[PDB]
Amino acid sequence: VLYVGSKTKEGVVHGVATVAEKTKEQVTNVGGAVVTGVTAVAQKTVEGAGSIAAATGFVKKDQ
Amino acid sequence: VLYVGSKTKEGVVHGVATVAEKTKEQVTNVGGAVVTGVTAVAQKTVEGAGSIAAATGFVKKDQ
Amino acid sequence: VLYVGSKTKEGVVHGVATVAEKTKEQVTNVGGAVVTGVTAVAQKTVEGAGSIAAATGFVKKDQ
Amino acid sequence: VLYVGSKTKEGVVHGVATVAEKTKEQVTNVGGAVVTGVTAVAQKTVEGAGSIAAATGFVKKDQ
Amino acid sequence: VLYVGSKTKEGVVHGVATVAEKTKEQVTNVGGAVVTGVTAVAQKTVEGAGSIAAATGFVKKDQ
Amino acid sequence: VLYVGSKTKEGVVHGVATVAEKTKEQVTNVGGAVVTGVTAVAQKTVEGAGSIAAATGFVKKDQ
Amino acid sequence: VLYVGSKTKEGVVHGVATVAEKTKEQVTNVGGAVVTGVTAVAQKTVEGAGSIAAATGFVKKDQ
Amino acid sequence: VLYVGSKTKEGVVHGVATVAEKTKEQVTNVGGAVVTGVTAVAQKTVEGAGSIAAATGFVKKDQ
Amino acid sequence: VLYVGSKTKEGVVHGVATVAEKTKEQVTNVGGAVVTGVTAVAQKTVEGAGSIAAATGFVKKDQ
Amino acid sequence: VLYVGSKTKEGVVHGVATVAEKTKEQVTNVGGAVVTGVTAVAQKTVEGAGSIAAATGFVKKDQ
Amino acid sequence: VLYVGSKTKEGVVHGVATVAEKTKEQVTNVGGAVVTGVTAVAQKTVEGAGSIAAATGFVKKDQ
Amino acid sequence: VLYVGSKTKEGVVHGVATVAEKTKEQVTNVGGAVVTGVTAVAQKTVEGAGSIAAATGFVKKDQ
Repeated sequence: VLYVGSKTKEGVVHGVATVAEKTKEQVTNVGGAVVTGVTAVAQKTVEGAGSIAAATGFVKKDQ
Repeated sequence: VLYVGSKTKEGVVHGVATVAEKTKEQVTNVGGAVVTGVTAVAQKTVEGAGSIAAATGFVKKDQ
Repeated sequence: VLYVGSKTKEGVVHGVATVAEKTKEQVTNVGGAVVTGVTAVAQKTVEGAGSIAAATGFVKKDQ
Repeated sequence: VLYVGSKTKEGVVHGVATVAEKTKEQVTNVGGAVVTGVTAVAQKTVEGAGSIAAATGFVKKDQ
Repeated sequence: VLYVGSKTKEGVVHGVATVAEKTKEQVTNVGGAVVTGVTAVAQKTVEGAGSIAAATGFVKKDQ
Repeated sequence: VLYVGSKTKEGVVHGVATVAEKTKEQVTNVGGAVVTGVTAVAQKTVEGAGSIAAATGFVKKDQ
Repeated sequence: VLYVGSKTKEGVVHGVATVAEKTKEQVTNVGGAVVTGVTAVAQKTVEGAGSIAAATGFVKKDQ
Repeated sequence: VLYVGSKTKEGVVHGVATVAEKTKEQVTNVGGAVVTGVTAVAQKTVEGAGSIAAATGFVKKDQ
Repeated sequence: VLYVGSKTKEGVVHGVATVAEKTKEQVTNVGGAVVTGVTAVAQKTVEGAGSIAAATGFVKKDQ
Repeated sequence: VLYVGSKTKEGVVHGVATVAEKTKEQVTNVGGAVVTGVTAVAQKTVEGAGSIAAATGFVKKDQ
Repeated sequence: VLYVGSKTKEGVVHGVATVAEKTKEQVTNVGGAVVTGVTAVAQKTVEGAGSIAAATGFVKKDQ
Repeated sequence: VLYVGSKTKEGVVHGVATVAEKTKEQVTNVGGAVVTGVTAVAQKTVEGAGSIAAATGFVKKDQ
């Protein structure tokens, strides 16, 4: 009768409606990174890092 | 009868309606990183970092 | 009667409706990386990193 | 009566409807990597990294 | 009565409907790698890495 | 009455309907690798890496 | 160049989002007529009568 | 160049999102007529009568 | 160049998303007529009457 | 160049997504007539009457 | 160059996705007539009457 | 160059996806007539009446 995990609900998306009417959508980049329009996204992570809609232009490194 | 996790609900999105009417949407970048329009996004993270809509132009490093 | 995992529901997406009417969608990049429009995406990760809609333009490395 | 895994439901997508009416969709890149439009994607990972909609333009390495 | 795996359901996609009406879809790249339109994709991975819709333009290596 | 694997269901896709009406679909690349349109794909992997819809343009190696 | 009907837009509903969270909805009548909850309703009528959400309990007639 | 019907748009519904979460919905009538919950309804009528969500309990007639 | 019907769009429904999560829906009537939940309904009528969601309990007639 | 019917679009439904999760749906009537849940219904009628979701309990007639 | 029927599109349904998850659906009537769940229905009628989802319990007649 | 029927498209259904997961569906009537679940139905009628999903319990007649 310990009930450590008796009911959990974590990282959950439910019941989403979405309408997008777009007469002209233009995404043109140079040298860069564009993220457009994610919907109903739901992750869980135990012991780690999570970047859902991430966008980097440059990543460098030295000694 | 300890009930450590008797009911949890954490990091949850539910019941979302969204309408977007866009006659012209133009996203044109150079050298950079644009994040546009995330919806109904729900993560959980145990022992880590989470940047949902992140955008960097430059990341460098030295000794 | 320990009930360690009596009921879990984690990293779940359910019940999503999506309508997209797009008369012209143009994604033309040079040198870069564009992520467009993910929907109803749900992962779980134990001991690791998860970037769902990630986009990088440059990744470098030195000593 | 330990019930370690009595009921789990993790990394699950269910009940998704999607309509996309696109009169013209043009994705033309040079040198780069474009990810367009994933839907109803659901992974699980034990001890590893998962990038669902990832896109890189350049990956380098040195000593 | 240990019940280690009494009921699990993990990495599952069920009940997806998708309609795509596309009068003209053109994907022409040079030097690069484009991923378009995956649907109802569901993997599981024990002790490994899984990138479902991944796209790289360049992968290099040095000493 | 140990029940280590009493019921598992992992990496499963079931109940998918998909309609695609495409008046003109043109995928012409040079030097690169395009993945278009996978549907109802479900793998499992014990002790290994799985990239379902992967696409690389260049893979190199040095000492 | 008369332009009798150059542009009309009449009886039009567009761009509506609605969320209803109802823990208990009970409609029990005797002898009568209940109309509950219409949304995004738009008619036009030339030479006639239109009652959109109408409800009558009794209608009689004599000589 | 008379342009009697150059552009008309009449009796039109477009771009509607609706979410309804109802834990218990009970409609039990005797002798009567209940209309519940119409959505995105759009008619046109030339020379006639239109009652979209109508509900009558009794209709009688005499000489 | 008369253009009597140059462009008409009348009685049209387009772009509707709807999510209904109902844990218990009970409709039990005696002697009567219940209409529940129509969606995305669009008629046109030239020279006649149109009742889309109509419900009558009794209809009588005499001399 | 009269153009009586140059472009008409009338009585049309297009682009509808619908998700219904119903744990228990019970419709039990006596003596009556229940209409439940029509979706994406679109008729046209020239010189006549159209009742799309109609429901009557009693219809009588005399001299 | 009269163009009486140059382009018509009337009574048309196109692009519909529908998901219905129903754990228990019970329709038990006595003496009556129940219509449940029509989808993507589109008729045209010239000189006549059309009742798509109609339901009557009693129809009588006298002199 | 009269073009009476230059292009017509009337009474047409195209591009429909439908998923129905039903753990228990029970339709048991006495004395009556139940219509359940028609999909993608499209008729045309010139000079006549069309009732697509019709259901009557009793039809009588007198002098």
